[PDB]
Amino acid sequence: MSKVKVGIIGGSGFDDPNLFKKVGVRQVTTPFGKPSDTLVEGFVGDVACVVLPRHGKGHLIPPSEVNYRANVWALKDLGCTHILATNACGSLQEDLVPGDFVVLNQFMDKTWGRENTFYGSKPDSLKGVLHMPMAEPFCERTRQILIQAARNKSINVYDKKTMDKSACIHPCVHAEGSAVTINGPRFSTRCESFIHKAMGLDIVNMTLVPEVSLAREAGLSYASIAIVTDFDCWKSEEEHVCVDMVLEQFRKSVVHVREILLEAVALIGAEDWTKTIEANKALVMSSRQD
Amino acid sequence: KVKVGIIGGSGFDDPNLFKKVGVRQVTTPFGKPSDTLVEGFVGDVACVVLPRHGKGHLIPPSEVNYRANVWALKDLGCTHILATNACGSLQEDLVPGDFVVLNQFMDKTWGRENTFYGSKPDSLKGVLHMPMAEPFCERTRQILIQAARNKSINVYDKKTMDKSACIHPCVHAEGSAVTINGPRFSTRCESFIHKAMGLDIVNMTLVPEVSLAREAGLSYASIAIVTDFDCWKSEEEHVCVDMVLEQFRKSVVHVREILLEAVALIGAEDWTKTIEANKALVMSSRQDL
Amino acid sequence: KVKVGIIGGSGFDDPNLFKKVGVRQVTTPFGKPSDTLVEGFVGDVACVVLPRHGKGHLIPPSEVNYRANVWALKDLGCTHILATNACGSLQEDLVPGDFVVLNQFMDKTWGRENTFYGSKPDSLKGVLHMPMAEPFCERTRQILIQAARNKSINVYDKKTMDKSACIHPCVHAEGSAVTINGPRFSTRCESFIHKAMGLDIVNMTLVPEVSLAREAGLSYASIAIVTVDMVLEQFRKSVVHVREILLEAVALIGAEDWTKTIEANKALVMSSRQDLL
Ligand SMILES: Nc1ncnc2[nH]cnc12
Ligand SMILES: Nc1ncnc2[nH]cnc12
Repeated sequence: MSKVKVGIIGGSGFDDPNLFKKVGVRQVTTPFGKPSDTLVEGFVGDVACVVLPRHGKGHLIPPSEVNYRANVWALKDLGCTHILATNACGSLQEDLVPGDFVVLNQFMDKTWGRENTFYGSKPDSLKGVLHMPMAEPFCERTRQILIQAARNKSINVYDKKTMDKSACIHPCVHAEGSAVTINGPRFSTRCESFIHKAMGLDIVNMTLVPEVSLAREAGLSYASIAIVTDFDCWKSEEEHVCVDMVLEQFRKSVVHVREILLEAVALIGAEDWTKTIEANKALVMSSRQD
Repeated sequence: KVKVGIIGGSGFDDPNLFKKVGVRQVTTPFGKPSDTLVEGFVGDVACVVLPRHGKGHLIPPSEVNYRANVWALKDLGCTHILATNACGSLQEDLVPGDFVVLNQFMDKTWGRENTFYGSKPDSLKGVLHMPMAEPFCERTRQILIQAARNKSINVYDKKTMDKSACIHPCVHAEGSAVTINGPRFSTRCESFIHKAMGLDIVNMTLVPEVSLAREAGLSYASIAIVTDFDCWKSEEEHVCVDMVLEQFRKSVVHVREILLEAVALIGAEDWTKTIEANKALVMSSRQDL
Repeated sequence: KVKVGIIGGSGFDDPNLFKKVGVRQVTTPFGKPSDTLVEGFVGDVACVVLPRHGKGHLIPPSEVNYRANVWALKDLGCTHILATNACGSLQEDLVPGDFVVLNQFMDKTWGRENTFYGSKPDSLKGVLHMPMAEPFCERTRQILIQAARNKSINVYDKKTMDKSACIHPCVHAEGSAVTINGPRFSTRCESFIHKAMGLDIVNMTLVPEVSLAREAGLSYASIAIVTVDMVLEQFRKSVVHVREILLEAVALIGAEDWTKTIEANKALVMSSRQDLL
């Protein structure tokens, strides 16, 4: 007890997943404030796991007002070594269809006003200046776990660099992808959606950043599964994103999301992470510029 | 019945549109509006006028209380908001003296309060995710364009008309705006990049005003006033405040004409269904419910 | 005459540019500066030094009080600010050990106090919309470039020289920076997009320092340093070159008359006051 342990952050359409029988419910505080909700601990098989809804169980907290620092820190505090996160998103690409999933490997950040670092010279932060490399922002091993889990659960995986497009059979998990994270709470204009598309981005979401950055700052291995619920608004009027559209597609996909997450947890449990964890901690220390 | 709010930007902080009924100070749950409001009538149509920046222009674009301004107009019972925004052209065919009835934007503002809803005490309870694919009221945009036609001002529609048929000064029937935070103008580097993205104009005051109007269930449309070519051309043509004001002055008369004709045209129609649909859109965007 | 302020970024957290003469710990209407300002002379030219990040580099780019730093310099009587910035390259021709006298930027910062003027209780009353088409002081840029030449450092200008003249290490005579908020570095995706926009370098501290300098009626120019043990040593060498360039630059500034330019800097601030219409 207790390394390794998997934190799971649930977004839209995934506010109150019943992933396992609750063992403990933790009301915690962090040096950066309260988490979105109480943290629920238990087991998937023999693997310690902790579940946390990003927006509160009642989804009363908008993406821009989520205390990403407290959520990640609380997970760290409870002994998590990994975080798996879900993120509802819209597709900016023809090959990414509602019902698909994307194991993101890249992002472009257009958020603001969100506390995005544990470190600084304000009293509300830890002392120091952390300049973390983010060139490939996710934990690669954990990404591959998510993909291998999809395969273990007989869900199609599409890998651009190894398969031709005819092998892109829906619904499928895309083995790579880039996300633009917008601040919200409004969805994009068509003008924004076309610009994002022209930039080469795969999907658009509101919740990926700064969660992914803070996980790394926290010395944790993080990976996102993005649930494609819509085509944003670059296609026809009938295909223009709204809350109803996002929710309806998510409820159709939740079963697969649950399956991937539970299998991913087991697979993380079947491996040693001593060196990777050590390298996570080390990357943090080497990143100190103070 | 219909009641039209008019929000006035740079070069239009004393619109003097009609002859005043009275001046009125209001309070909102989101703070004080930019100034008192002038209430009156255009013909038989109730109209309310609010300068965005205060009558002395002491409030910069990034510090304008757009929530309070928009909520104040809702609270006076406005069904529509017509806005003006001074802007720079990033394109050859949009020249100073022209107007643009915007249909799209790209948002580069930050630090502004851009929603009425949240989980903080200074906001309404709820998580509201408005669709914004086509962010204006289309009926109201078309009324602004018709108003221009009716006041014998040239209308240019790049969808039905060739570039050689562009006669200035003209109202462009569509256009997209990048809204920057201010208060500084753009670098040449920034202007070239916005231009490369395919944006038509640059301004500082469209967003979040347009988004809040939709959140408030109001029909909103903007007329952009081209006062300069930003800074993508030669040095003599690089935007500064004096250039902005000098051109805005020359264009104001046309701006006034369109707005007043627009107010009349809105009042001549029934908006019962549109208003219901406006209200329903808000309700359907509540994810917390 | 003139007085040259120097804002030292990474590598210049605690410089020894001249014999310390005066020490000034000030308080501005916009808060405290990053650290004490150090007074002195380069030859006959009055000079002031201030480390952007503070002596311990405790202060992250996004929490630097740029307003206080610039205002403090203005208050001490500075007419010029020369600034250094450590940066990453986005283009093949810009390599570690190179330098760039910037002439352009694209701003991606947010959350920073970026203007002296506004309606908030602690801003200067007024609305200021400064032109920023060419946001540096051009005479001052050319002084930096000349300073590089006077210290025998290669100068490369892609607009007037063949690629063959790009001999490293070199001062690139023009260049554009994207200024990101930090403190994290860019993802590959972000860098790809910035590069595709045509940006030359990426940094975290240029904006709003350059904007504020202009609002203050000061002449500002920036010398960027393009940046394991061989990288550290290279950066140590870069700092030595920049130190030399700035010293020569202060001398070169003091040798010229700046009456009209200073006047015109001041007139640009007044003509940008929209509230004074
Ligand atoms: N199109 C979209 N943009 C942003 N966040 C989203 N979440 C789901 N769909 C989205
Ligand atoms: N070029 C410009 N940029 C931003 N706001 C403006 N308002 C008028 N011209 C402008």
